[PDB]
Amino acid sequence: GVIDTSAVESAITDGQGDMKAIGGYIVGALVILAVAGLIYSMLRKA
Amino acid sequence: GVIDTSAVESAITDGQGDMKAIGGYIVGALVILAVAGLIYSMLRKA
Amino acid sequence: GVIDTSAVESAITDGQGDMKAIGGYIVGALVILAVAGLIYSMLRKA
Amino acid sequence: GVIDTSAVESAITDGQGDMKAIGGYIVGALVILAVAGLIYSMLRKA
Amino acid sequence: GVIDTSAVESAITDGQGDMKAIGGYIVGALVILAVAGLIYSMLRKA
Amino acid sequence: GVIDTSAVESAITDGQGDMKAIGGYIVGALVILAVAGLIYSMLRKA
Amino acid sequence: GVIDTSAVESAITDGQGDMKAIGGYIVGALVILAVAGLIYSMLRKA
Amino acid sequence: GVIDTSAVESAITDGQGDMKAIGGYIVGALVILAVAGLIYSMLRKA
Amino acid sequence: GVIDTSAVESAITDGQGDMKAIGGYIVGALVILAVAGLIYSMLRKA
Amino acid sequence: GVIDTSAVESAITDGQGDMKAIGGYIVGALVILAVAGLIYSMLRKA
Amino acid sequence: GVIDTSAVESAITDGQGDMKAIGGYIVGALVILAVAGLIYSMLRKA
Amino acid sequence: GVIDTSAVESAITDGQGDMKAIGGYIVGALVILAVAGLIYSMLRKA
Amino acid sequence: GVIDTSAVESAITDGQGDMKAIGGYIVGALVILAVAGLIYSMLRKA
Amino acid sequence: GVIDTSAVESAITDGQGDMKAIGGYIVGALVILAVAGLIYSMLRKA
Repeated sequence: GVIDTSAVESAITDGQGDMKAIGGYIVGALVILAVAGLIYSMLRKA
Repeated sequence: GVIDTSAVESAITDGQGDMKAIGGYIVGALVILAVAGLIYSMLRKA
Repeated sequence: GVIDTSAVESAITDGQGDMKAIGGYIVGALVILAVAGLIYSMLRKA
Repeated sequence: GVIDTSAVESAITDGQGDMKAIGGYIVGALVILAVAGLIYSMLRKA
Repeated sequence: GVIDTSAVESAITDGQGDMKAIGGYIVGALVILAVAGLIYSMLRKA
Repeated sequence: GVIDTSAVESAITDGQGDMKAIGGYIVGALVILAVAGLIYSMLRKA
Repeated sequence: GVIDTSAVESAITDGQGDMKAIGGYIVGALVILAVAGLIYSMLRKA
Repeated sequence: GVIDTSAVESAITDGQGDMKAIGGYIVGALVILAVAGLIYSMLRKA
Repeated sequence: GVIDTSAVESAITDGQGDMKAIGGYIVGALVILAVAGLIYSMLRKA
Repeated sequence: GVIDTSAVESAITDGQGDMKAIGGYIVGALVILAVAGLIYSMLRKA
Repeated sequence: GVIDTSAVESAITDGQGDMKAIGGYIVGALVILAVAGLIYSMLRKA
Repeated sequence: GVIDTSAVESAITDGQGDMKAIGGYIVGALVILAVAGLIYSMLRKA
Repeated sequence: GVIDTSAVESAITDGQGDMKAIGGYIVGALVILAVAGLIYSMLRKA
Repeated sequence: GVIDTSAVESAITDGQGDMKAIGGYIVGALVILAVAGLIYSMLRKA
């Protein structure tokens, strides 16, 4: 479970890499909320 | 208990693999709580 | 005590297998405590 | 100490389960403190 | 030392069971310290 | 060292309990620092 | 049972070496669980 | 199994050293997650 | 080496008890480091 | 693996010290983000 | 290595106590950074 | 191997004491990383 | 097999001492893994 | 070899007692390593 097992594990990390990239949406959620708050503050100042 | 025993043990790990995958819900519980806290912080900032 | 004795020993292990499966509750006790601690940490963060 | 002993151990865990449920108050103590801190922060912001 | 000896050994374990129950105070010492640390963290957050 | 030994150990824990209660001052140090920081923030806001 | 017996024992260890290599999956189970816990902690931090 | 056996064991550790170096990706996973969290926090602050 | 030997062993444990009490300084080293870290965190918060 | 092995390990840490120094860029990423946020706040105030 | 050994160990801790006191500079580094940030915030407010 | 053998073993521990002192660099690695993280946090706060 | 036999046994232990010194690499494997884990934790903290 | 032999054996154990006391340094090696690890953890926390 080291030879073809290592290749299968590498293929699963590359394929399971889609879920980590998608989860990046939740992390960018705080940045989107901060940008929306900054836009609301700029609109209130204007 | 090594010949057909090894095949039975492999079949049980593959079938018992459903419980380990389901338990992944408890592990993703911390990530869901962190995402909810980040969303609440973004809503409070907005 | 090898012929019918081996069959009686196999029947006792299969019947006494219920106590080993039940003891699995104590082992899953640490996992349940870890899940409860993770849920409490997520609630505190939220 | 396996037959009626197992039933006595199961009855003691079910009865001793009251102390584990009560201890849940100490774990919910951190969540209550976090909720009180959030309420104090909201009152200060208001 | 098997007949009345077994009854004397059982009586000594039941009587010596008080020391094992009392020692439970030292084990609950870690839980009390964790509860005190959680209460101090909640007070600091408040 | 179980009979009068247990009573001596219980007396030492009750007497050595003064050091654990005194150490509570270091734990309440974080709460005192948080209260001082909150008072300084309130004075700066005023 | 030393001449052809030694060759038969060597052939059995080489053939029975498949079961030891397969058992390596259970040992790599702890490493996989540690990697999953590290990934969950990184996702919670993000 | 000490003469040419030691050379074969040394060659296997040098060749099996590729799997330990590759596993370094999982260890650097926590550092990558911490860097992503720091970048997200910096973007939210900006 | 059981009569006066037991009294000599008891006297050596009572006299060698000074080294175990002194070693308590190394154990209290972790508590002192934790108290210093808590004081530094409180000073940074203030 | 202690004589020339220690010199080889020291040479690898000195050479592998380039990767730790380079990783310092990710740590200085938070400071750069804080400086950019402070510059943006100063520009908004002006 | 218990008699004069204990005195030598006590002398080394008292002499090696200079390095622990000096390391206190790194711990007071966070307090100095917090004081500098508070002074910069007060200057910006003025 | 007890007379001159003990003196040779003592000389080897004193000479091999250089490797234990050098290994102290890896242990001080965690303290250096913590100091760098504290300096980065202080710079971000400033 | 005691005269020249003892000299041959001493020569074999001195020559076979290379394999024990080389095996020291496997023992230092745990220390290298602990150092790598400490470096990864320091990088994650930074 | 029982009369003056017993006195010679007692004198050899008292004289050979120096090697057992010196070996106490290797046993105290684990305690010294644990104290160094605790000091490093306290420095990292500070």
